Amino acid sequence: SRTMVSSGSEFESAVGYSRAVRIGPLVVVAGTTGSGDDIAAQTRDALRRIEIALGQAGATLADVVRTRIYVTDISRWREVGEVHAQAFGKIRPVTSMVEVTALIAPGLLVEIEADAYV
Amino acid sequence: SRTMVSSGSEFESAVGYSRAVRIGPLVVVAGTTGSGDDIAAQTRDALRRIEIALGQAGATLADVVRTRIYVTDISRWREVGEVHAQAFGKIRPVTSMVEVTALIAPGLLVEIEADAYV
Amino acid sequence: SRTMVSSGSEFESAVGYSRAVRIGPLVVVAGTTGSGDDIAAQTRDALRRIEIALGQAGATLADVVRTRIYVTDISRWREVGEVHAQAFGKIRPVTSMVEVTALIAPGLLVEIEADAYV
Repeated sequence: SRTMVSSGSEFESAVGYSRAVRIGPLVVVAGTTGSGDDIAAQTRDALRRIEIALGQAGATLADVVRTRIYVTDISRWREVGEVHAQAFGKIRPVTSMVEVTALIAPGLLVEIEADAYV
Repeated sequence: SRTMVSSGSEFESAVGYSRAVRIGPLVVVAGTTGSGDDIAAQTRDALRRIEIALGQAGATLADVVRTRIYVTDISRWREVGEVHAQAFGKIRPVTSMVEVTALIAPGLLVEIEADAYV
Repeated sequence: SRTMVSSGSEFESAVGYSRAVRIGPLVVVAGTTGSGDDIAAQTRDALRRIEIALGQAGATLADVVRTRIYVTDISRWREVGEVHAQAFGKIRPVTSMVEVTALIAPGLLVEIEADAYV
């Protein structure tokens, strides 16, 4: 039995995708970006939205087994890591962080995916 | 019990990988590129090949819970989204779309992965 | 019941993540880079570390269903493929290989993720 979470955004509309999908104990979360002027704020906001999507799929951050982080400037990995650490210091999912040339819009500095179990 | 799908390509040969693998209800699909001259045609063809690989693993597009899209020019996200939407408007897996510097060959404009359940 | 593997590195410290996590039959492995001067050596070393993390989570390379490979120069895909092939010629998980602008440090030429089942 499959459940899906939508945020009502046009982008989900134009591309045909969900914020989160749950089947069995698996919950997957879409690449998520954040509001905010700088990389730290955007990371916090991206993680807040992941939590919101998770919670609507009956999951919490404690269920997250993997995150994947795309940044436009990996030299700023520490600003991003600090926020990920404040969110996942106990939980400690696996992650990756790689630099990409661009995200969907030029002001967007970080995008985060998540996989959760349970 | 594990089943694997091969397309017989040299690349699978040189790198040692499968188009799709199924164990339990999980089916994972390799990064897939498409034939065609422009981003729309390549997206459609990449999705056709994903379907073919899925079907050989006993799965359909309706089982897909996640896609991940790499593009060489994210300013063309709409051409790609339209095709993803025509394929997944009802199903609505989660996705991500990020721009990369290059794919395996210079004429290749888009690559798509998929995860499916069931 | 969840188990996690740590390597004791500062980076896991700063970012708050695990080398590997297992729940149920799933084992996910973090993006992994390798020591060594050139792309071949770094790929071999990245795969050795994946194996080590897997083994500490009760898994082997034969359980791997997916790898994902980030390289800084995809024109060198053959050097990387040869090593992946020597590791996975029989097993044949699905993969993807894409070029990124940078990894976490400038001398790092390849990063590999893995998903395993069982």
